[PDB]
Amino acid sequence: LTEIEHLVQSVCKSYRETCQLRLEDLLRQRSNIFSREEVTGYQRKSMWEMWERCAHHLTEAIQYVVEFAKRLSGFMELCQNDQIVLLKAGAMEVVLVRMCRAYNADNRTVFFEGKYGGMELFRALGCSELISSIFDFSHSLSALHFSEDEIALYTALVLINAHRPGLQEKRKVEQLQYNLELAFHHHLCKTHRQSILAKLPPKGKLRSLCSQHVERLQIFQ
Ligand SMILES: CNC(=O)[C@@H]1CCCN1S(=O)(=O)c1ccc(Cl)c(COc2cccc3c(-n4ccnc4)cc(C(F)(F)F)nc23)c1Cl
Repeated sequence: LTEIEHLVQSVCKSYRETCQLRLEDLLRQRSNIFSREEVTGYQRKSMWEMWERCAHHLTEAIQYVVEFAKRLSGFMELCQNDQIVLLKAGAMEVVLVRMCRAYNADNRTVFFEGKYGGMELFRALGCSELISSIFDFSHSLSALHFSEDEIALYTALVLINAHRPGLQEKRKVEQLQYNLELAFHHHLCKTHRQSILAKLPPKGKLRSLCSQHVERLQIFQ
């Protein structure tokens, strides 16, 4: 009881403290859309330049997720090895989930460098299939109309995953995961939102999208 509802409020607080982007700013900026000439500007950048600027933005978003982990009940009590394994496996997946907040399903645009643009803005990356899959993924997640509280609890579980290969204190991650699931399940049951569980994307889907070009990021500043 009591303890579960306390865990729920602690995870929702850690999340709100560690957002890269205030929801109210993303929503207010939805009318601020890149011009054709601004899009053409992005489409003529070199593949290298466009990967450099996307790598920089991904790194910045990852730092806010590392701060989420630091503030998450139980995380900083796991062994250093397991903290590193969970972040390395989970941090980019949490960025991908956080990005459905910055996605406008009404015109299929995403917040990027101060305005909203469609997937054709990212043409110079030369990975149009991946961009289209990230847009498709965000479209599907946007459709759950997550509360900030639901996003907090869901992203806590994306991170605290006792099946990540290379964990050394597997039983201690399982104990923290189990408490987070009881927290998530209790919140959804109480709000009558338990139908969203069957709509959450498979873990293999988050993996493949978030890791398809990991080796490449190393060569960007
Ligand atoms: C919304 N505001 C922001 O500042 C966002 C939050 C997250 C990143 N920034 S953003 O710059 O504006 C930004 C906003 C929208 C878009 Cl669609 C991109 C582009 O996305 C990606 C492009 C290329 C590769 C991506 C990739 N990846 C890396 C290695 N293998 C896969 C993973 C991811 C993902 F994070 F997992 F989704 N996105 C990727 C960026 Cl960068």
